[PDB]
Amino acid sequence: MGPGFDFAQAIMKKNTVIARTEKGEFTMLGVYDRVAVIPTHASVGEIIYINDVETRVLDACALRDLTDTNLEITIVKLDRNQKFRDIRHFLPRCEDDYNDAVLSVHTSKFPNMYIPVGQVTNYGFLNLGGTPTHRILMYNFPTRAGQCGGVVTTTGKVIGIHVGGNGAQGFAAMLLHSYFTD
Repeated sequence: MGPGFDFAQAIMKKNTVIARTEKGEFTMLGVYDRVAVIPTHASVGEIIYINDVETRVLDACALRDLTDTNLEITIVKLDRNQKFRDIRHFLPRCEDDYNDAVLSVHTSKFPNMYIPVGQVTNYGFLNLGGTPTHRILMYNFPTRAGQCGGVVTTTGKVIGIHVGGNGAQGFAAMLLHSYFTD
């Protein structure tokens, strides 16, 4: 509808796949080469389905901060025959608050879904499903099951992936440039 949705669509159309684990279908953001991210509660194993094709997992790393606190981001390297467009230059370098973000989801349940979520707070600590979690972004939208893995963008920036909600608010794990240096 406007330039926020423009940037979100440009990321969805080239940098997402549908990931299926034994815990469900997730929006999965591809970052560069064969490297993608997904919520850690997806419980990635040795094999994953990528757009319904059986795919070997070459590496999976559940990130934690240097306090040994959950970040709810798993970095996955896929045995895929095709690279993702490199989008690492759209990742923030530091923790921050944002205005006027969009949450974008693409699954079998919710194809081509875009939600203007508005202002994003650097929330910090969250007890997420009973797990102490850091680097949480919060937005005041009543987000639902089906949305986990959804991408949170502003114009020019890819800032997080949706990891939960409480019925009134939604919560994303931050993406930082420093997670994807090689």
